Amino acid sequence: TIISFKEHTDVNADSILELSFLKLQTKDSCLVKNVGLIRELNNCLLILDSANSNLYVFNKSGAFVNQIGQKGSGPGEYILLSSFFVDNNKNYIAAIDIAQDKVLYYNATDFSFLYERRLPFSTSCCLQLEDGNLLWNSREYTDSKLSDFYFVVTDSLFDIIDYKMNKEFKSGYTTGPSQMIYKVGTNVFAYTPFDLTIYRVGTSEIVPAHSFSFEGTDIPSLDFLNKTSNQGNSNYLYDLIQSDYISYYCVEETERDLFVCYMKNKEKYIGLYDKNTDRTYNYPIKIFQDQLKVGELNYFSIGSVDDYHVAPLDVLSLKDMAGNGYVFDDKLSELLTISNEEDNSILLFVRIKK
Amino acid sequence: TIISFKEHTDVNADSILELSFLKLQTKDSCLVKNVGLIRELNNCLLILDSANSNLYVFNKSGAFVNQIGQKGSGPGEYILLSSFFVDNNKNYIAAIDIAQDKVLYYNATDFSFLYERRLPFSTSCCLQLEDGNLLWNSREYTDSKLSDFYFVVTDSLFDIIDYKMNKEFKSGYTTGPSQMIYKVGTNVFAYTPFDLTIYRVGTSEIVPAHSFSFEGTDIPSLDFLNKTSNQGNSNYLYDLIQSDYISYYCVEETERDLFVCYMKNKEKYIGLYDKNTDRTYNYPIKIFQDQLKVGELNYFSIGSVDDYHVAPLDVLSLKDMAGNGYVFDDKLSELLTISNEEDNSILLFVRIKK
Repeated sequence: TIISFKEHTDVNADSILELSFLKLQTKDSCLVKNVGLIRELNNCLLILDSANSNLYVFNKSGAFVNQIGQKGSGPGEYILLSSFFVDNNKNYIAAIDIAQDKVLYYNATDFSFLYERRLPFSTSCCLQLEDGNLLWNSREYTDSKLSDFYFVVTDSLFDIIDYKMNKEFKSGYTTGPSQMIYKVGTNVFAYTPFDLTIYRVGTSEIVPAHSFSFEGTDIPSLDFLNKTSNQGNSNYLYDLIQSDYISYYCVEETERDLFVCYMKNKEKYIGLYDKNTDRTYNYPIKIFQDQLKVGELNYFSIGSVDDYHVAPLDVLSLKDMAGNGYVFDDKLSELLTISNEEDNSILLFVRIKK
Repeated sequence: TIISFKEHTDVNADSILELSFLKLQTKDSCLVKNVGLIRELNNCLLILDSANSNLYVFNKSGAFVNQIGQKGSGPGEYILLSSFFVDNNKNYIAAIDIAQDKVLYYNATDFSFLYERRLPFSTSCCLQLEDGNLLWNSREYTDSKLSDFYFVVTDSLFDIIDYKMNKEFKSGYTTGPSQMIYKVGTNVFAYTPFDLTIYRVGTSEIVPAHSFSFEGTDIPSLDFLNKTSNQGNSNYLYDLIQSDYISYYCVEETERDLFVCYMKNKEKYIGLYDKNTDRTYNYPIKIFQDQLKVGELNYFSIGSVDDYHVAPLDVLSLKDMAGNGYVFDDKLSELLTISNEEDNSILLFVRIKK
């Protein structure tokens, strides 16, 4: 049923969470601006830099293994990656290039290029359902039937099996995260920016799994959206941020916990839910990052690793904080002292401790 | 310029042609009903049985090597193959399944399945142009822009580069051969059922290479087609066969010669053109097959092998002819005597001798 988040909590985040840090290796062949998305594969970390659109492979220890494909307009090359996935059998890695309207398939074992196909429709993110069919999101708002739904399930070959979740508010402007589909074991879950509900989505099912409520705020109404968007024609995002409503919200789930980052009154918050105890804890990120002694926490990467939530930290930004006597975490400061000003992000691995 | 075919010729076909025969091996794993299309690849013969839709690999000696994929509705499986091609680099073999609206890619070396994509539009046959782009035929007659052309050139990914050859008469009913695109060296050629002209087709070119004229007959006029087809709605094929016009015509070209099978007044004819001497010879197939001492010659397979035209011969049909004292060719009769009544077709390899 409901996961109620109260505004404040007087419990320190340091006590209820267990931390870990990892330094990513910094070579000319593997420079990283942003850690947009992350996935485990054997004893490696698949990382997508959605700022520069490079797909990299790193090791558990932080060593660079290899790049998956490269940038360019040819076959097997890409311009702007929004997402990727590993098939259930671990044969291929399929990356989605939204700039060139294609899907590129690489080998899951050796990382070489296999083949490329065109995207069947306007979409940014996809995942393989346990039965083998593919769940894609629908980024359409035109005449098309697909424009009246949030997601769509297709077969291996991309022919549409069924359209999923009715989309009332239609617009060219999207507000939520780019990746709004994830896995927990074999089950695939999905969610939308104007419905505080996570649905477990199969080929012939839409069943809610979690619903949220936050004290003193909520998602925008349908009327508020249409008035501030001229029925979908204009960008409501500015007016949305001026209101008391929930501006943005992303969800990452593991076996033990569930983190909910969101925006309200122009400020970033994070709600932690401990599934074992059934307890919620809400923190403004300004408070959250100072309590864990990590300086800045601009965003959480989508994906998790051994049930740990990932958050890349900017080295230079933190080194200046350290230089100004910022009281850092023992293990973070140890890695920060051996890091050059130009080094890639130090990843924060964090979860609810049992 | 023109290749004029006179009705009759009083030169025997036995004198101007050189023959050869090959027996295909007959196992339960490689039963063949029809030899629809044939292509060379290393020292092997790729054969498509378009009657049963099985793609086979045979050896120069006639031994069965392996089947390319198999029949079925799954990934890598097919229902109804119309054509296939080998890429210029000899990496893959791409077969077109018109039943399931997909293209299946297999390995050119080991014959295992690589990947499958959907056909970009209604089409039956394709070939890679020397520059790398793909030439496809257009089997559309609806609203679509592609319905107003005979062929279309697309990139690697299937996006349309340019539409080729204006199609005046539009209909759901097609009269010519299924494969109307071929190679001679690196150049790709194409032709239509109502234009006695072979065009060399590139990405930015339509240049005629050969034009034909036959004594006492011609292709149907545009008016004859529209009257007998109710402006494309009805099947004109019956009325077409009742007329003196050319009912059907297929062309196979090599470096040394060019064979033209066609239909007229309900009877099959064959025009041989010797490029070296610049001489034509026309024969009704009833006369042609008796002159070469081969009994029945129902059809010529599309494709050639070391500049030899291929024609599969039915064993049982010929063995009964032999049983009735038919005066067969020495080498054909030698293979026919060691052939069982149930054995696959004996291929006739024939060309203009130098």
